[PDB]
Amino acid sequence: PRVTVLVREFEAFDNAVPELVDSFLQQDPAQPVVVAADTLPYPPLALPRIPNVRLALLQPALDRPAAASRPETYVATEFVALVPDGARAEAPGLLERMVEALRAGSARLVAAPVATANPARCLALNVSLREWTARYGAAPAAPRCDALDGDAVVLLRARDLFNLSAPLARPVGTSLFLQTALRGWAVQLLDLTFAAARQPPLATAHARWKAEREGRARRAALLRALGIRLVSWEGGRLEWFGCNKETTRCFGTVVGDTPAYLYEERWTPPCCLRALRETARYVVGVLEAAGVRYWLEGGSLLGAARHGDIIPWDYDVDLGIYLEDVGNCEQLRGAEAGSVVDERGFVWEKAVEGDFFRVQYSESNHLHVDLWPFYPRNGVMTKDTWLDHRQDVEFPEHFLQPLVPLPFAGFVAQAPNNYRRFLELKFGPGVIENPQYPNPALLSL
Amino acid sequence: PRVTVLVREFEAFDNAVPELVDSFLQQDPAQPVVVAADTLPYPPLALPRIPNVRLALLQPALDRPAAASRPETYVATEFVALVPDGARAEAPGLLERMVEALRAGSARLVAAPVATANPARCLALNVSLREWTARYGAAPAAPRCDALDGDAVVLLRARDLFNLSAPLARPVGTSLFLQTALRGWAVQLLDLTFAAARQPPLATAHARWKAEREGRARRAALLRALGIRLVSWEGGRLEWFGCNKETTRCFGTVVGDTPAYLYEERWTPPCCLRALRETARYVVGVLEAAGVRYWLEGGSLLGAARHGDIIPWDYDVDLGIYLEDVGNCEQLRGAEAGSVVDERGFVWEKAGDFFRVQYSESNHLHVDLWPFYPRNGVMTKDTWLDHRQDVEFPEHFLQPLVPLPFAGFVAQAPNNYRRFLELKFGPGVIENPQYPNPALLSL
Amino acid sequence: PRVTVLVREFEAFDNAVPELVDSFLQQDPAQPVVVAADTLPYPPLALPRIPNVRLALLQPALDRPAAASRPETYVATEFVALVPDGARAEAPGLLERMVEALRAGSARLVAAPVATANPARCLALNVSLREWTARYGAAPAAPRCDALDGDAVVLLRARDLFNLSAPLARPVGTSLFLQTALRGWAVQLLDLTFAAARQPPLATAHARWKAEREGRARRAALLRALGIRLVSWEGGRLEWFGCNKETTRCFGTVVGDTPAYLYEERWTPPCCLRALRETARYVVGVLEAAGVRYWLEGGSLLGAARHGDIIPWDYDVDLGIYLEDVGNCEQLRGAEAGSVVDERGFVWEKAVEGDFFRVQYSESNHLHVDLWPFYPRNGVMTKDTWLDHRQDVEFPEHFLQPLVPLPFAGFVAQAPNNYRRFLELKFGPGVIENPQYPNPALLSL
Amino acid sequence: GPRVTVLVREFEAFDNAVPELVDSFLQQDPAQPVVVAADTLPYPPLALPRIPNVRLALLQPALDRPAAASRPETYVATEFVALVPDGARAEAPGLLERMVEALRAGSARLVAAPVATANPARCLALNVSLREWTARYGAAPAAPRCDALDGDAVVLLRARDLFNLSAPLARPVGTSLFLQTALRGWAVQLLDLTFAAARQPPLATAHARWKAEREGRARRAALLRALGIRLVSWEGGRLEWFGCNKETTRCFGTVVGDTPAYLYEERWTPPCCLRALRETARYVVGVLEAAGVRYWLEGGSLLGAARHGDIIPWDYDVDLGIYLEDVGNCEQLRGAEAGSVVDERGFVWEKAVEGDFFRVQYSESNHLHVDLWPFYPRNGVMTKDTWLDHRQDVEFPEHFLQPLVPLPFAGFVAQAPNNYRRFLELKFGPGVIENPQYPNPALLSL
Ligand SMILES: *[C@@H]1O[C@H](CO)[C@@H](O)[C@H](O)[C@H]1NC(C)=O
Ligand SMILES: *[C@@H]1O[C@H](CO)[C@@H](O)[C@H](O)[C@H]1NC(C)=O
Ligand SMILES: *[C@@H]1O[C@H](CO)[C@@H](O)[C@H](O)[C@H]1NC(C)=O
Ligand SMILES: *[C@@H]1O[C@H](CO)[C@@H](O)[C@H](O)[C@H]1NC(C)=O
Ligand SMILES: *[C@@H]1O[C@H](CO)[C@@H](O)[C@H](O)[C@H]1NC(C)=O
Ligand SMILES: *[C@@H]1O[C@H](CO)[C@@H](O)[C@H](O)[C@H]1NC(C)=O
Ligand SMILES: *[C@@H]1O[C@H](CO)[C@@H](O)[C@H](O)[C@H]1NC(C)=O
Ligand SMILES: *[C@@H]1O[C@H](CO)[C@@H](O)[C@H](O)[C@H]1NC(C)=O
Ligand SMILES: [Ba+2]
Ligand SMILES: [Ba+2]
Ligand SMILES: [Ba+2]
Ligand SMILES: [Ba+2]
Ligand SMILES: [Zn+2]
Ligand SMILES: [Zn+2]
Ligand SMILES: [Zn+2]
Ligand SMILES: [Zn+2]
Repeated sequence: PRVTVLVREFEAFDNAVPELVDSFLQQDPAQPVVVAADTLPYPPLALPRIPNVRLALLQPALDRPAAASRPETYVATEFVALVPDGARAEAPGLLERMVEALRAGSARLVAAPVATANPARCLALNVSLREWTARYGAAPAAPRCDALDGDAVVLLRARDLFNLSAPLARPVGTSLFLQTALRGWAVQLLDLTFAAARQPPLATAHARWKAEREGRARRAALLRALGIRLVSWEGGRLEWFGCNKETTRCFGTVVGDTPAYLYEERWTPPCCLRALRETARYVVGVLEAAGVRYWLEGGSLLGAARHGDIIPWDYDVDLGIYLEDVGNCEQLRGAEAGSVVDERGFVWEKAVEGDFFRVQYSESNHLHVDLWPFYPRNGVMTKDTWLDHRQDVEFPEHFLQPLVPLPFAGFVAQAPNNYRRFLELKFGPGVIENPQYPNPALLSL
Repeated sequence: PRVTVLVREFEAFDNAVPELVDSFLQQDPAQPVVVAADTLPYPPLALPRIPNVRLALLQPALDRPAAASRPETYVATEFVALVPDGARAEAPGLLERMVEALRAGSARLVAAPVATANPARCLALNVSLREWTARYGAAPAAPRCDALDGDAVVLLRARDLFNLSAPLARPVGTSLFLQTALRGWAVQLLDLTFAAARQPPLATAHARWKAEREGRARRAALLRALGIRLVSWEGGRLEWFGCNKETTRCFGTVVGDTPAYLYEERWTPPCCLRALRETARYVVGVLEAAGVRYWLEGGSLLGAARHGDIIPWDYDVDLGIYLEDVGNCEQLRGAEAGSVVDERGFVWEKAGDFFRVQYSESNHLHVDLWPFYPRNGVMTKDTWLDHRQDVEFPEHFLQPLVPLPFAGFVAQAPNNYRRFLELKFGPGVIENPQYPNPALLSL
Repeated sequence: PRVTVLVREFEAFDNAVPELVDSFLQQDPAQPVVVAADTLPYPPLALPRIPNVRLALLQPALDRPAAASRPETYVATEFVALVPDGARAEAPGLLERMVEALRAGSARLVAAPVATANPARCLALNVSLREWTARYGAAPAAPRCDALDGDAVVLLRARDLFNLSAPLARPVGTSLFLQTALRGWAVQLLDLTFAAARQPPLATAHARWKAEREGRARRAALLRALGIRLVSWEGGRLEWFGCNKETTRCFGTVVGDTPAYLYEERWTPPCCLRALRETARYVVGVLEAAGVRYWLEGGSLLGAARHGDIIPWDYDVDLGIYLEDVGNCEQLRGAEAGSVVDERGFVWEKAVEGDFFRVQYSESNHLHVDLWPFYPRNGVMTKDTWLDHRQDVEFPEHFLQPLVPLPFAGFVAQAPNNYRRFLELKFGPGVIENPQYPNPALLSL
Repeated sequence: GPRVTVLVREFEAFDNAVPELVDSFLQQDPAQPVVVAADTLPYPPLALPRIPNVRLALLQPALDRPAAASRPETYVATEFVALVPDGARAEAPGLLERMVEALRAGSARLVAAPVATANPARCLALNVSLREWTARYGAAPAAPRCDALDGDAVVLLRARDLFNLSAPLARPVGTSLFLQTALRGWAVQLLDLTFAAARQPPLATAHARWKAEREGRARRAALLRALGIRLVSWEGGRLEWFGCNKETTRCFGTVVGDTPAYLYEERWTPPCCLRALRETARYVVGVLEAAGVRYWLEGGSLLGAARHGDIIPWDYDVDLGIYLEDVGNCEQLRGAEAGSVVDERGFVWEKAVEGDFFRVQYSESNHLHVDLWPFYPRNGVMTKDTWLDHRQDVEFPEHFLQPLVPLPFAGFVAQAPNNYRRFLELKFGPGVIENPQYPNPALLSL
């Protein structure tokens, strides 16, 4: 015996795990079987009390050694077969068939759908940790996959499963293939099918609703724990798991111009980018309706010139405006006498710090558009207040007459004319073609 | 004679860990030092990036192997010293001395106070997983101790620390000694003192208020994760970490008359028992106020007779009442039309031919009320449960009723209640406690 | 007892280091392992990326602190085991047993062979820095050795290894025991054998050949860097690493008559002396066959009188000749017209400075014999030029009438009669019995 | 008690004024700590005063010395270290603590005083990019605050900062010190204090200077190679190269797993290697345009052109597509099928191992190359008979080549498929231009 059946995805209140376990022992009484749980499942499972059937409780406990919560402790065979609840062994010799498939193939995982209502389908999957995004889609090399959707027995070497960081994190159907796809591993969907339980679990609308609410709750906690802020299907059907109008932003107070996600070797969370685009769009719309001359500035102008979007590691949006136009905007003139929360939840405020305005996504989510007011004195756009940035600099007004439409972050914003020049004056030649982080620093990148 | 300094207790927003680490590096530039954190601390700690100083991130990650979060894999030496933030090495050799004490003494752990505003004090500590309770007190054999309260450098063998199930769970001061005391290990509180940092962390009242709040949240999550519902102290102070009026009870629906906690070799969570005793005292009060004749029944009577309280694995309270006084109680009158939530949050229902009073709308810990009526001097009812002890009984057992301490108050019980309990449960029931369904699980 | 495995001796292009590391991890998953290299090995070593296995790069780097290239900072354990490529921990607890022998014995190093085609041998070793010589032999008190030859696991305290000046210079088999034997330390060769790799490295004849080539290059660079000119073995076999006919001599131009090696508290390099003795022999043979009367002069005669050889810190060879005889010698005849390279590559020249001749070992190697022509005036040998040496004096011709045989540099040379009186006349009384450096006012014995 | 250790590292053994240097500092304070550092014992002898505060630090390994003997911090007991070049002399008393006081009261971690030689220190700007293997020098925008110095200066900094560098005394210190300090974001303040020149300066003849300069340039070239600086520039120009060229091998060995060695070193392609690829691309394009072979930028080269008009900074070759029916118009290509062909300009044209493609190597020794992939139109889809394990090696509609479009690339104008943006996304996926990635992300990520 070289395969250990391991059952992780089931619900204590309604399962067919005893039928599952029995079905395998009917084919081999010596079959190693591990049912894994965080706490002792209740009502009792009453699995057969034989040495090859073991219940693995994986949460830490005051009375148990460190090994007791490590799943590899309970597996002494070369391969592990992850079996979902609802499956049943009916035809004999099917785990051996799966081993021979995995031996002969080039994929580190092999899988056989279970004949449930939701049998496994083959999926493509890329994990971008820099972008906190998991991108799913149809599998162009089926039956060679990056991930599975639905019910399948998945077999792989124990050494591969248990060297992952979160081998049994729930839902397995999500956490396993996120880890295996990131490592460039593939799973081969075999033309073998496991039968379904004769008494399938969760066979009522109410039990299914309970299971799905808990399943979705575990998935949401799993993606947040692992830094997946966004799930997409074919670039759409977007599923968010980050910040929003009602939460704080994902990273909070930046020190040394280097936000926390850079030290995590990632870029700006996509929920944060989404909020910045929406605030930029809203603020631009407000200034255009009020008759405020604005133009993309600093990193926003640079990002618009390079790829027409926010630079993917940047953390705010900066606009220049004519200072004499400020009185035209109600939120702005309100923001010079104190903090203003407008009809749509955006907070307009004048950070007395550097003599500029700041518009935050909401009272709790402090992703902001900074507005830098400019006034001409002897033909140059210049303010008697600056900060320690190379690109906080005076510039001749002719860059602003006329202004130019430039795509930026989903809409068309205004830019200085000859913006390519303009950007080279402020950042240096070749800046559009040579990306950079905001402050190297005594470390990496 | 090699010892790794291991730092776990610090706040990312306000810490003195750079000074801590640099102070040890002053005594030995190659001192092995491990800073452990769940997530990457920000603002950056900006530790010296030298091979002997390492940052151990303990949470799972899509792009790291299982080993990357296992702390023993960062520690190669025989001994480890847990150093709290705010501490510092000044005089040389203090770790070597603590090693010397460990090898000469008999305690598996040695410790040295840090001269902060909360230097470590010695405490006794008794852990009862079966009762979800940890009990602290003053240490009779100090400086031999079960646990510590306050700041100390703790040194032990790495094989000892890392074979624990949760060696670095926060707060370490709570988590560590719960696990070591449960094993019968002692900590010896040595005479050595570590100096405090010169620029101590949490210097403003605002900052320590933040730290203590987040410290309190971590401790509550820790105790819930590891099955401590109650912390008690000599002197009577009680710290609750379980259910209450606004939560669910701690255990789900009971199958086979055998609750989930018994299969975990544990008894009723002490918070659930507290709720039951509170519901018992309230319902009794309402019934006496309304003039309803009640007596303790079933397991409540048994526990009252045996030790004047709820049987420690029991999960409800049972009272008999006279059929005919039901109408005297407003809540009971209403409970027959439908579910009544009275002014104190209790939920009166009828459903069975008995009444049920639940602690609250969310907490379904309940007192069951069993109405009986006399037929021929025999107390009877019209529907029956599949319980040996659910039977008719002579009414003279109610004529009269006797005062009996139960669950903190004086209840009413049948006269000759030991004979009463023997009639329903069988002989010797008081002296021979048994789980509710020994066919499934027996005590 | 905690022990860090430290791997230094391997080749990037062909090794069994992953197998080595893996085999120790199979006995303790948290085994601390340090792989040391001067540059990042490419192709990638692909060690398990786990915190207890670390790669230490011993190169300077602009973005790393001093500590990153100092290997002691990677070793936290009391003990360290140097393990060569091609070895494996197959038996549980071999390092522990090596640790116990170290504490029980008196040797600072303990060693275990590995069952390769060349398991470690026990050797004696004396190091003489002053003579630039390392002398190996059979070990008189085996299993206690000064040095090993072949593959072994070598265990010692980290404090002892990393207090050495060059703990990990390659080849470690040579470098380590030069340093430990010079310090009087012993290495006890235990009766413990580590296994060889299942796939040993260098399975082909081409890579086995390419490894020996880089090894010998590393070995020669090591001994030159450390000042070992000569390695000898019982059996007489000699390995040289200094002068030859085709290179320059080891030391540059001598100022103050005090060569650079003397200031380093060493004597003349053994290759330089060898060249001088072969040049003296050759020149004597030329002058004798030419019928040129010659005699041992200056420091050569003094050395001959003391012990029949060159003074061990001396840097040339001196012979006096009769001036009227130079025309008898073909090489001397051409030398007056210009530089002459003769049948054996020796270079005969008439010196710029003082009316004397000089014979260089070769065109590139300027170790030389100086020929001092004298002529008789009134029974007194004289010349028209004079050095600022006290022993550069006239002398009576009867000292040359006749000459006496005197062994020098492996052959029999002609010397003045009464050479004791001759030497004392030129150097002052007691010179034979009182060795002194050529310029005691700058550097004395 | 003195708080500065004078440290002398830049001098020549055959010709120096280090004895005069040491004596001048001892004349202001006879107890002044003075360290002279060398790899080997300097010969002729320096014959420094045999007092305990004057020490020779030999920084090479030795069979009879402890580890500490070759570490420079072993020789310094003071908080501060003054790096003093040969040719300086202390005549004004107390200058060393004016430098200590200036460094304490300022914000630069280094301060420096010029030495009044013929080459007095000038303030410089310096940007070090390890990823691009480049050191960019220029005029200092915020003088007297600098990133680097050129010329002779006493440089004072804390021992803890100097000796925590990886190569604190690597020669030339004028190069190695500031490459390390500028990489860390440290500044050096050129103070308004002057040190006097040696009364009898070293290297006073042309021949002595010529020997010193040849040795110095050899140490500088070895230093830059060891430290991974392939290119030095002054104001973007005056390029100075220390990498590969036409006569050497390329900088990185044979690539395995599509991931060259420089990626594992957390670096991008060496700039010498990129230069050779741009030269070979321009040459090969020039040859094919002259011979009448239709070509187009392909693969990573087309992708780099569309994004920023150059080779992608971590890419290792250039790929062009050609019409197979045009191969016969190029002499070098028709010879490539029969065997390897070195053309008159040193480029090597070969037909592939298997793969039915052509490879043009920069030179016989330097195997950076332009790969040429020929296709032909089956039913209007361009195809080849064999394929690669890469995602982007597929067929494509022929209309993407009727017409071809100009596109700037690598310093010249090359031909691209029309609508190259859509062409790129079909082969690589949507958004490829706006989202850059590495060749094998599962092994090594950007
Ligand atoms: C995943 O990434 C690959 C990159 O090779 C790309 O070709 C593929 O289309 C991507 N799939 C999704 C669904 O984004
Ligand atoms: C992780 O991989 C190593 C190498 O195969 C293996 O020996 C080890 O047992 C694996 N770990 C677990 C927990 O399975
Ligand atoms: C722990 O149990 C002992 C009896 O063994 C008891 O005396 C002690 O008081 C308990 N500990 C505490 C803190 O109550
Ligand atoms: C647990 O203890 C054993 C025996 O001392 C030891 O071998 C093992 O390494 C320990 N586990 C750790 C340190 O994680
Ligand atoms: C080493 O020196 C000892 C003592 O002088 C001597 O007895 C022995 O022969 C020497 N061994 C070798 C190999 O030269
Ligand atoms: C050198 O030995 C001493 C013991 O005297 C020890 O303290 C020190 O750590 C050692 N140095 C190194 C680099 O191991
Ligand atoms: C160095 O980098 C800065 C910041 O990008 C730039 O402004 C400056 O021009 C650069 N200087 C040189 C000489 O490259
Ligand atoms: C590096 O700096 C620390 C102070 O931060 C100092 O203790 C240490 O000695 C320094 N290292 C060296 C080699 O000078
Ligand atoms: Ba910006
Ligand atoms: Ba009960
Ligand atoms: Ba001589
Ligand atoms: Ba390419
Ligand atoms: Zn966000
Ligand atoms: Zn409770
Ligand atoms: Zn020699
Ligand atoms: Zn190159």
